[PDB]
Amino acid sequence: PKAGGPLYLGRLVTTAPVPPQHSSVHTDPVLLDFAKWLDGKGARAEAEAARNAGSSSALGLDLELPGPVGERNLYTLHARGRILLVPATESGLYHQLAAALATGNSV
Amino acid sequence: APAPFADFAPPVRPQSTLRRAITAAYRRPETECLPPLVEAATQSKEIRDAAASTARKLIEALRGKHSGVEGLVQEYSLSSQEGVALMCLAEALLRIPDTATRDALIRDKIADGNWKSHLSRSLFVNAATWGLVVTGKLTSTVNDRSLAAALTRLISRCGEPVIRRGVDMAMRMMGEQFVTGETIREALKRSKELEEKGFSYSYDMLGEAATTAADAERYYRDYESAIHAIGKASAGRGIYEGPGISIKLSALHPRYSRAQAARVMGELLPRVKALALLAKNYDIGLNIDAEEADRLELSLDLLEVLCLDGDLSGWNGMGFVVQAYGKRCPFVLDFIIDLARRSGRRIMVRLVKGAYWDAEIKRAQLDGLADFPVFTRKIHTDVSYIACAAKLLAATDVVFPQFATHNAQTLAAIYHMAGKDFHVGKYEFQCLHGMGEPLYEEVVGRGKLDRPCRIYAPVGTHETLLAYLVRRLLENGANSSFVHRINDPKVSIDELIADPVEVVRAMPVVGAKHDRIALPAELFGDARTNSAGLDLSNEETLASLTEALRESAAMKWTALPQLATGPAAGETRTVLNPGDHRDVVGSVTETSEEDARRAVRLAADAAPDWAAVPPSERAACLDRAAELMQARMPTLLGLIIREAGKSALNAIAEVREAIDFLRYYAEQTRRTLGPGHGPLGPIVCISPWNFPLAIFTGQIAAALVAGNPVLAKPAEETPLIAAEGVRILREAGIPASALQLLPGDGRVGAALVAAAETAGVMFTGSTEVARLIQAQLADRLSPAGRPIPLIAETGGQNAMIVDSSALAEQVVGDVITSAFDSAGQRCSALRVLCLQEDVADRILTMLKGALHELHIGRTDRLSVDVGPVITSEAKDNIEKHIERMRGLGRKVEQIGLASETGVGTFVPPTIIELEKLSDLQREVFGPVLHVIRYRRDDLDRLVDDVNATGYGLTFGLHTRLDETIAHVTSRIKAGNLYINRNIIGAVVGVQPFGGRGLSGTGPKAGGPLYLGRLVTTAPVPPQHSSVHTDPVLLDFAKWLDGKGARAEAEAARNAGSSSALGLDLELPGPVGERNLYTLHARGRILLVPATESGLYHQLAAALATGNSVAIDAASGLQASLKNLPQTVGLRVSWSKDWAADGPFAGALVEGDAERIRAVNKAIAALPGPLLLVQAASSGEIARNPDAYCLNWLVEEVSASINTAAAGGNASLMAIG
Amino acid sequence: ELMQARMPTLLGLIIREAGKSALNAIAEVREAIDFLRYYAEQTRRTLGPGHGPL
Ligand SMILES: Cc1cc2nc3c(=O)[nH]c(=O)nc-3n(C[C@H](O)[C@H](O)[C@H](O)COP(=O)(O)OP(=O)(O)OC[C@H]3O[C@@H](n4cnc5c(N)ncnc54)[C@H](O)[C@@H]3O)c2cc1C
Ligand SMILES: NC(=O)c1ccc[n+]([C@@H]2O[C@H](COP(=O)([O-])OP(=O)(O)OC[C@H]3O[C@@H](n4cnc5c(N)ncnc54)[C@H](O)[C@@H]3O)[C@@H](O)[C@H]2O)c1
Ligand SMILES: OCc1ccc2occc2c1
Ligand SMILES: [Mg+2]
Repeated sequence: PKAGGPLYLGRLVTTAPVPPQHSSVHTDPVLLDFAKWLDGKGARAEAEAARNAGSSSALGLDLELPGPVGERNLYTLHARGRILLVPATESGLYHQLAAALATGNSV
Repeated sequence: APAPFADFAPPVRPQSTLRRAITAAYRRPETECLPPLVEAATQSKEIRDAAASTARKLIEALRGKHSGVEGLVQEYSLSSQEGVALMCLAEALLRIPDTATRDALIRDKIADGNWKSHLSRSLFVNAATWGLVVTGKLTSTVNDRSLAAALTRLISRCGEPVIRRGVDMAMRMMGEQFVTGETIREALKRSKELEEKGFSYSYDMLGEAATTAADAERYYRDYESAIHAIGKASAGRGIYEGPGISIKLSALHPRYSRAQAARVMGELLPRVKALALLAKNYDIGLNIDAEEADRLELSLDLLEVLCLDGDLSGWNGMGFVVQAYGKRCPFVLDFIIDLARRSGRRIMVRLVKGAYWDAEIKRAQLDGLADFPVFTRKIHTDVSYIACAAKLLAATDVVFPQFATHNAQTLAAIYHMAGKDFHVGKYEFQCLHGMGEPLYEEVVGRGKLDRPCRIYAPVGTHETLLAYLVRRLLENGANSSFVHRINDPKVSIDELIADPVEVVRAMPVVGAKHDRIALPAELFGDARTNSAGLDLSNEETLASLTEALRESAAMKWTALPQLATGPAAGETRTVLNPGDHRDVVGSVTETSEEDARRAVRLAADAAPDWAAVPPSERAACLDRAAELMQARMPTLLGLIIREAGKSALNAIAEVREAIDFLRYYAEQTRRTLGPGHGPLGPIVCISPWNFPLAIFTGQIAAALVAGNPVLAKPAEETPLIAAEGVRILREAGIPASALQLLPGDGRVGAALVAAAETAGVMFTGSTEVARLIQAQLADRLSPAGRPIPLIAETGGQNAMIVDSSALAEQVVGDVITSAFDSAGQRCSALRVLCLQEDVADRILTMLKGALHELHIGRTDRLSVDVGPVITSEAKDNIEKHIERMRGLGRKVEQIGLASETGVGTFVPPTIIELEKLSDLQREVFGPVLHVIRYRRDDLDRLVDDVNATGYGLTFGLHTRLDETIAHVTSRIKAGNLYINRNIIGAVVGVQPFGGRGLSGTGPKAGGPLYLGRLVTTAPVPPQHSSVHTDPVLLDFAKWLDGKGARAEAEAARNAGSSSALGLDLELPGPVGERNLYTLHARGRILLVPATESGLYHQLAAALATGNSVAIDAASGLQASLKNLPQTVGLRVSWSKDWAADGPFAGALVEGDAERIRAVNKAIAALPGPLLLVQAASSGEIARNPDAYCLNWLVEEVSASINTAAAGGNASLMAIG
Repeated sequence: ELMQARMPTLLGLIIREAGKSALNAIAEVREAIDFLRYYAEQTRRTLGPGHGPL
């Protein structure tokens, strides 16, 4: 994560905290479609994990940070891009997909 | 048969001189109200100095002793969101009744994270209220994801100790501060301490705004039980020393309104009398709280009867609030003082400033009224208060003044105005529990000012108190409020003790309106004049309207084929009132198909002369027509009421909409139309019966002002108001050759559509009829060899989604209005209510109770809520649907209809409980609400189900949760969205109206793209641009360059820039609402290319506007799109069977005239939505960069958000 | 606080050791100060017993 930013300290502990201001009201639509698909096949635990990931993801965060006058300093969270998924089990793959899709990524 | 309007709105009683003086001041200009108040409020210099010294002393004592939430936030270093989230968690934990169980959950489960796992209902449902508590700022909706993050963060950081502190704080605030007690017994026990110091109490059981008979009965029994408890505790102390009760009339009847005055006097009055009789027996005060401005005068009729009722004689405990923020206040006081003299009852008069200020501003703006019924500068209310106190203090022998205020300046002014002679019973002050005690502990008692204060003491559970806590917090928490300013270190005591009377006296214009609050007529500023409505709570208006309505029923209304050459002969028949077929409204002469064809030829011959009238002069005709319709509104109302089954309220809205269309299209013309925007030619305007003046006028006005002569074919059911609209337009200067009225049925419409000179068709009506028109036009090409433009605005299957965070009373009101207003005969009407499972039973019970309070009947009575359906055929069609549903086992709730409905065609408002949204097939255009339930996790599937009907007109969402708003509004596909409000009555230029799919081709009526469809070269609409470039368009442009298609790549880049996809505007409108207008992709566009270059141009146009495409595989052009970037490939499909690969949202066609005609026929044959087709030849694509117009490749979406839904207006908290 | 108070001395070292101009040495020390205070504040906003160190 970026130095001098709110995600940094969470990389230095074994369980990351929720950083200040770190949330988003947006839900990835592909995540939503994935959760419905999991629902349909009866993967109830995974569908719940998918919905939870969709909500806790901060993808789409778009903040203005306090700073000097005459400048607008913006901070935004986007998808990483394409995530390599190395699953072992079907449930693990569904959980990995949920995490990656909820954050806007392809896999 | 009863004479039309003979019983329209008779007053409860003849209006006395004193009552008439009240009504005359209702919306009196602010500059006229203030001078007499300044005069009445003037005091000597000695008194003003003494009052200032007293106020300073009170304020110094207040500031010298001035924290619970603030101390918690400080101790745990909480952010604002953490503080709010903590209080929401505490609120939820306090819903666990058993203390040991709650503490176990805290210690073992909550404190160790995973609070979400243990706590159907968002924890944050009331976060807007807690936000006000924590931050002092109101936010209408809740950022539940921010709060969830904050709660996780604070619990993980601080653990059980912070949860414990939050729970204890919330318990204290909700049990002891926001209320005196949870029950009347607890409240009475806690009142002893301050009663021993010289305070008294008035208890508020928090009932308000009954939605159902059962609600009203519950509030009644709560008041009755409280009176017993209060009277037992009073134990003979009497009405001044002892406690009393306060009631709200709105709690005691579900239809407490002027429109239902007869039910109010017959049903509500006896309930108040029974409570008053009990208060009399215990000799306690019973105060009638004051509510919205439109209930003031009605409440006076109850006060009059009660004070004159001999059964209540001997008791002086009847009390009544008057709101000094209201322009009628001094005249109301004159009436009350006189009533006290006549009755011999020493009426207890509570003078307040007023609690509904923001809402009164919004309401007056929405209703287009002349002025506000309240002041708009806070200092005006203060002067009004002091002036009214002077009037009350001169009448203490006949009334008991009660000065309710937390403002130490107001208090001091009155304390000195009242003078040194005091006895208990002369007057008192009042304050709110848990707010006013610090001030009044400097007042009550011989060691202070030795004046008594009555504490208004809310009593109720957490659920009850939270319902309207936002309104109560704004009373003392807005930037202009004394209690906010006392706590502001930047506000000096000198500022707080400023004398409002002398400040107002010295202003350059005494009583000027607030500069930042628009009068309703000025909502749109310089763009245009807002239409004006009528106040159906104003007795003067009701009396004048009664006469105008009766006069309108004595008119010999006719509709004739008004050809350019003059009225034509034809088959003549009467037009009957749908609510009573014995009431003949007028006569219509219908147009022969021969004369319809002749009218088109005359329009074609007249086209150059009308096109040559400059746009500004055409617009001036529309503006003159709007003035004429405004002046004629009362007469137009009467015709609409009788011809179309509309209530007076709905007819007012109908005429306002017509006026607004005229003025909006006039202004849009003045902004856009020039010599190069040539008219299409004769336009056939076919309109529906259900908005028989507004949509009729809108289509015609738009076509005319764009320079097209018009053939106006109104619905066969409602020709009279259409003929009057044409008469008005002709009087306004539209030449007879430019506007021909052709009454008759669908045959006249079809004959007009098929006429060779018809250059465009504007259709509003059913989807099925639009499909027939689409098929008719598919045969046709213009002389230039291009499709005849069709605007086809069609039906809806409109849903509202309600989650567990919505306020049931608000939902039910918006549902009852959206589903059953106009007997559901609005295209926007709510058809499918979707209730989250956890709240569905409660809301459904309330909805059914509200349904049964509707009055169905002939609409020439103000008390009628729901009129008839337009015809027996419509009635039969609706009833067949109801019986089909009933036959499938679905639960059906229906109002019982009165026998008087038998003379017309009525369908009772009906609620049908469905299992799945697929139980519905097509739009049922009647008063039939369907209800489905959904589990929260299935919300996204539900939105899919709503979209799956293929309709896309209006859509409503009731939620407080930002995550749900963002989710639902991003996934729903409808043209008009409404958040936390009803889904009907879209306003021109504010909610540009129209949908997608089976609901419309667009462009939206009342929006900025409309006129551009009615000319051959569309202008650039005002504000129509976007800085955003579609990224797939950009990828396609680079691909084209890589392929060597250099000119096409440049055209693609130009399309990317020219596209207005991503336009996102807020439109001016009333306060307390945000009205947004955005341009999105249409969806999947069918491309029918002929050449590779044509395909590249079509793809560029479609991609630049955000769309995907299905390309006709029969074009043989597959090899032209080899090696597309993946981003473009995702948007591209090839279609061999167009009907299999839809629905499409538009089409682009390349070819010669006969290829275009053939393709247009094949497109018209596709199932489902009418497609907006644009065609061009290969040569046109080469010559004209705008061969395909990007205006028609985007979809307009209007969203109207009620930002007052949380209970107040945050922006207006800064307006004082 | 110590880096702020000793900034003039730190500047001299940074100027001579790392080839920085005075303005860029000021920026260097300021950035160190800001990291210290920012991570301190972010810690006060977030870290609790369950966020164990690596
Ligand atoms: C015991 C008690 C009982 C009450 N009962 C009722 C009741 O039955 N019905 C009712 O409607 N109110 C009632 N009120 C009043 C209302 O709830 C507020 O408490 C009151 O209006 C606040 O006035 P103030 O002197 O306390 O505060 P101040 O801050 O001096 O005044 C605030 C008031 O100024 C007015 N105001 C604010 N901005 C503007 C503006 N831009 N233009 C014009 N006026 C403005 C509003 O009325 C606002 O509430 C009652 C108040 C008390 C104390
Ligand atoms: N999208 C909107 O803005 C909007 C607005 C109001 C009403 N509507 C829809 O209008 C419908 C109700 O109005 P209505 O009952 O008058 O609709 P309708 O389709 O019955 O009739 C509309 C008009 O088309 C005419 N007509 C009928 N058959 C025709 C034909 N074969 N060729 C040419 N014209 C023909 C009628 O005479 C009438 O003037 C509802 O479906 C409602 O949802 C849509
Ligand atoms: O908050 C005090 C209060 C008391 C009675 C009321 O009646 C209507 C609004 C209102 C406010
Ligand atoms: Mg019809």
